[PDB]
Amino acid sequence: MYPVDLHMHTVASTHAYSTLSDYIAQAKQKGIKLFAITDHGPDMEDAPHHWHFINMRIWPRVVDGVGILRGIEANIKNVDGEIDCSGKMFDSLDLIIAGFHEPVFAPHDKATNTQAMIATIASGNVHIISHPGNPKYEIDVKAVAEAAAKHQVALEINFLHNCREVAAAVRDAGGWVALGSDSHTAFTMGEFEECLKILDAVDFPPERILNVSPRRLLNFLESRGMAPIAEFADL
Amino acid sequence: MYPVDLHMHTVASTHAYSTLSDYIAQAKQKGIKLFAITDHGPDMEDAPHHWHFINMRIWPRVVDGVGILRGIEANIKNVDGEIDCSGKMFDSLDLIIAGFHEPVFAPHDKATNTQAMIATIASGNVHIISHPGNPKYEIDVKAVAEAAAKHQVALEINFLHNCREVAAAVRDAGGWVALGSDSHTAFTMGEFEECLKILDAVDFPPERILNVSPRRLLNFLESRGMAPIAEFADL
Amino acid sequence: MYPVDLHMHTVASTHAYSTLSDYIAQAKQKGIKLFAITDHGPDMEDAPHHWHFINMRIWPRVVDGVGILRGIEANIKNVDGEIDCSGKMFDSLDLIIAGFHEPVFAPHDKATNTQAMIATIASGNVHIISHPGNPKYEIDVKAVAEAAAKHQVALEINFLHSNCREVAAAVRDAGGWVALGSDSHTAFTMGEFEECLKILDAVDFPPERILNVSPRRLLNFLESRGMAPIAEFADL
Ligand SMILES: [Zn+2]
Ligand SMILES: [Zn+2]
Ligand SMILES: [Zn+2]
Ligand SMILES: [Zn+2]
Ligand SMILES: [Zn+2]
Ligand SMILES: [Zn+2]
Ligand SMILES: [Zn+2]
Ligand SMILES: [Zn+2]
Ligand SMILES: [Zn+2]
Repeated sequence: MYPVDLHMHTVASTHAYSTLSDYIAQAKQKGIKLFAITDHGPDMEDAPHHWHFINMRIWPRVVDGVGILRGIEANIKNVDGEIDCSGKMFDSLDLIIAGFHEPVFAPHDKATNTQAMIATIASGNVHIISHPGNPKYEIDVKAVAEAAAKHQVALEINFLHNCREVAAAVRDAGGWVALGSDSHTAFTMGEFEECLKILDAVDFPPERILNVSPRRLLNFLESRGMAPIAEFADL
Repeated sequence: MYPVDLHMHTVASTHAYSTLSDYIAQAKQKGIKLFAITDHGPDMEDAPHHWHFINMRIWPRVVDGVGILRGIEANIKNVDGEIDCSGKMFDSLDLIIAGFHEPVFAPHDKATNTQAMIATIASGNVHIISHPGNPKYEIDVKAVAEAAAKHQVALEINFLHNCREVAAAVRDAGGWVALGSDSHTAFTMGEFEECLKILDAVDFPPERILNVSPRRLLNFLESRGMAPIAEFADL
Repeated sequence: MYPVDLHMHTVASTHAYSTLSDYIAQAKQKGIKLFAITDHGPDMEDAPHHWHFINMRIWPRVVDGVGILRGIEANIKNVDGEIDCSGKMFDSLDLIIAGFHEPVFAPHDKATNTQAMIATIASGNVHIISHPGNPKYEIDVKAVAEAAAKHQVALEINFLHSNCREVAAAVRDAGGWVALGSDSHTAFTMGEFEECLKILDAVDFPPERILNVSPRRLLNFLESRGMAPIAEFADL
């Protein structure tokens, strides 16, 4: 179940401990068929240089049968919904996640957090919002889910950095959910058991979970304007 | 012999070249049953962010049968025996090694060094003093061995950064020795054949070498205040 | 063919993604018998600390039958041909590559770039000039190739960082060496020099002046430049 994991971090931050090759190896063993590396965007503390993201265009697409997406976990910078990902960085990347992390955007009033998150969602630049359920950052969950559904952004169901409320808001707003391990070692790759239970409780519809198959996720990215990746044709 | 290595460094410093996964693979190959990663403390040049240590809490305890300890090689900060390890770092770690490294504590007058080391030993915060037999830092030795025995701190017998003196001296003072490779690649993991023969030179008592077994070392840590690690119970 | 690759980068830069062990494993799989790690010199952005280079002296020489050279891709710093490699770094390293990279030396007038590159060559401190064919740094290719032959420096035949026929033909006539280098930033492209090869043959480049044909040829070149012989490689 869910042979896709979309959110993890490499030694590019010292607070992560696994490399691209560790992740490929763990994917192969666990039967994960498609994954994305999404290192923290460069404005954060302990994050890689922006070249880290631009040079991901060099990576192989398929290794040991495992498909590899080039991603970022960009940081929401302001209430205008700007993130620390440049045009050149976008050009090299397949997957844009964005979230709140305190060095870049300190938690503020509910209206502030909400406006920034919705402005990021409305920018058309991001595919997934990471850990929107984080109690550190209070938000209007319903207003966020409705914007995410309108602009076709997935909300993550997801340490160093509200399961039911988000899952139920997405359920009713009609949006996508993305499962992500936020792995900082390859050992938790693809492990998102903690929420699966809640999703079943709130009767979240299986059809709106991106992680169900490589093709469902790739189709979603293509619906968002991504050119088809020919190497993933047999996934 | 000595299936425990307690002092090694990962790519969290650019002057080291191996990852957690490299150390695991090597441990498996060399029959090492328990090991600790002890990356340089954050005040040192070319050392990781403090989050590198806090986030070690996420690591698996046992991989491929090998136990994994979360450590630091802290740098002695000042004559008050302070080290560059915060309380939040402590909370995340099992093993606290500390030692003199030039960028942080420029070697000074004997008395400065000693006030400093014997005071680190006396802080109760430290488990092992790394390469105390290093000529770049002169210290009252017989005396350091006597404080180490008094305070239950092991002295390492041990590039970029006297064996007999320490070995004979710890022998007579009644304290513990800890063997540590100070590996900066996984290739030298578990290799301390150099000082060892100087140990059989002073007829060092077999029962005061921590590395003889995982349980011996783990009981030592527990005696120093560490809660028992449930996953190592069968080690 | 070309069981030697001399130019590649590890996670010591975040714009690279592979470790020493990843390169070892790939060399074995690809039949590479000798390779060098040549991380970006410390003056560049996103480059390691200088200790990254000094401490390479601890590396094993041969792992699983593959020989490992300790290198640097140093940055040309100025028109005096200085590079960001210290005496203590030189003492730890086997192989010295140097090249232009934006943050350290900005592309300037053809004569500036030329003077800087030739002075580096003429320093005697360098074995190989990396991607001299880079269109971002206009040079007098003939004057460079002639300096390189005089001072026994190899020119590389060669995204982020990022004339191939013009370099090879200049080296051909000047009578110098060429070195092949993948400039890998993951181990997946290790030993991969397909692109320029057809053009080397197109210009009748003499194969006897390609360093990479065998480990011994490359090692003999380094010894010729003053490197004490590496005992552990005696059988390569
Ligand atoms: Zn993180
Ligand atoms: Zn995050
Ligand atoms: Zn994350
Ligand atoms: Zn070190
Ligand atoms: Zn040390
Ligand atoms: Zn150390
Ligand atoms: Zn590079
Ligand atoms: Zn270069
Ligand atoms: Zn390079």
